[PDB]
Amino acid sequence: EKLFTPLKVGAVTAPNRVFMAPLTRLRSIEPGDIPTPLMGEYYRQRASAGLIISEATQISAQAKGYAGAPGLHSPEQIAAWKKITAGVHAEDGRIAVQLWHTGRISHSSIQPGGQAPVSASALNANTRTSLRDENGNAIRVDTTTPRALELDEIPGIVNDFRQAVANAREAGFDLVELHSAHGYLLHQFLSPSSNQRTDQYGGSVENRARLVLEVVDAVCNEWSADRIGIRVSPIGTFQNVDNGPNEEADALYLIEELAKRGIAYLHMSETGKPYSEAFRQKVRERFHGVIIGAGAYTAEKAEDLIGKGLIDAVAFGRDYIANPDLVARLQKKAELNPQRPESFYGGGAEGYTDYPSL
Ligand SMILES: NC(=O)c1ccc[n+]([C@@H]2O[C@H](COP(=O)([O-])OP(=O)(O)OC[C@H]3O[C@@H](n4cnc5c(N)ncnc54)[C@H](O)[C@@H]3O)[C@@H](O)[C@H]2O)c1
Ligand SMILES: Cc1cc2nc3c(=O)[nH]c(=O)nc-3n(C[C@H](O)[C@H](O)[C@H](O)COP(=O)(O)O)c2cc1C
Repeated sequence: EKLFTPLKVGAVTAPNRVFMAPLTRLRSIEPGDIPTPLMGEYYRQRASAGLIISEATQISAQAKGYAGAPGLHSPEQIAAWKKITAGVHAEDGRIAVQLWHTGRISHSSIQPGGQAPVSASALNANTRTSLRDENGNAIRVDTTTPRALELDEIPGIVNDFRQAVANAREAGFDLVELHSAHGYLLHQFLSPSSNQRTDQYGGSVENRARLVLEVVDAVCNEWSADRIGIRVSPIGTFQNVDNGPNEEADALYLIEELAKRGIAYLHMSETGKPYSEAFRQKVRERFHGVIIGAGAYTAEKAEDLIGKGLIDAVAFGRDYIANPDLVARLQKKAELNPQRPESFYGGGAEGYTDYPSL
């Protein structure tokens, strides 16, 4: 039914509503956190997606928390991405870059100067990140305790998102997705759990949401609201960052503010309690742009919610890892390739560009 109809998402139009979710795969070149042609072949393979959303990409070297995640702050990086976006565009695809700062989800050993990473407050994420061993294989490691950002460092962060956005537009991407979910830097600010500041960036929900909203305004000035999407995970717990004691009302707060900027899309990452339709209707009521749902979605769950007018499209993660031509398969109701989780992270072409199409 509707899953395969067109949808305008800000400055682009997607041929269908089957989006490829951002997927950290950790195959970049170090030093330099540089995308590769292999990565290019991987994204090109999936260009039939209504929209491709790249793996999280550092806005800065300070943003880095995972060995192998690409950056978008250097000329080496921008040139490499250019080629990747070009490839997608040759296949008539569309590609958004998801930008993050990992904040406390990082390790000193991969920070500039071997320093502690930064966050809203000085509290261990109490989870793991992915680093590389001597042989360059991916390994899980306990995260380093962060340094709380000084008040006067915050403008530097906002500027980093702005500049990374300018770089996105230089590199060819059609859109930018702000990574404000999964317990990374923006979310570390949004959450009472990880934010214990007593300055204007802490306390009330308005204070906790200040950083993310200044990023949104900086990047709407820098480019356009029609080019900006944002990913939130506002209900539940993600990598040990919960959403505090009134998560639903605090979500509707941020969503109402987001609406005011008229940005292109709200990408809700789900997944542990499901979203009530009640809540879903409240979101749809407050936000006027494109709504993208993700998190253990099925083609059928997606077809429902869409028809019900509660979301406009769906991003598939794991299914996109394993099915380049996921779009065709969903429409032919074809079987999907088995997933190979042991190669989600790190490595080379095996479990990356070697999943076959129909
Ligand atoms: N850039 C990002 O925003 C980012 C990056 C990575 C993951 N994520 C999200 O964060 C969530 C947490 O993912 P996670 O896996 O890091 O948390 P996690 O490691 O706590 O959960 C992994 C679960 O999967 C299984 N599993 C994981 N590794 C395994 C292994 N080596 N062998 C056998 N079974 C294994 C285990 O049963 C385990 O309970 C993910 O589901 C994903 O949606 C986001
Ligand atoms: C291996 C892997 C890497 C991921 N990387 C990111 C990421 O970089 N940014 C992000 O917002 N979500 C990331 N996610 C979460 C996915 O975007 C997506 O929401 C999730 O996989 C959806 O569930 P599904 O796989 O059942 O479709 C990742 C998930 C997986 C499994």
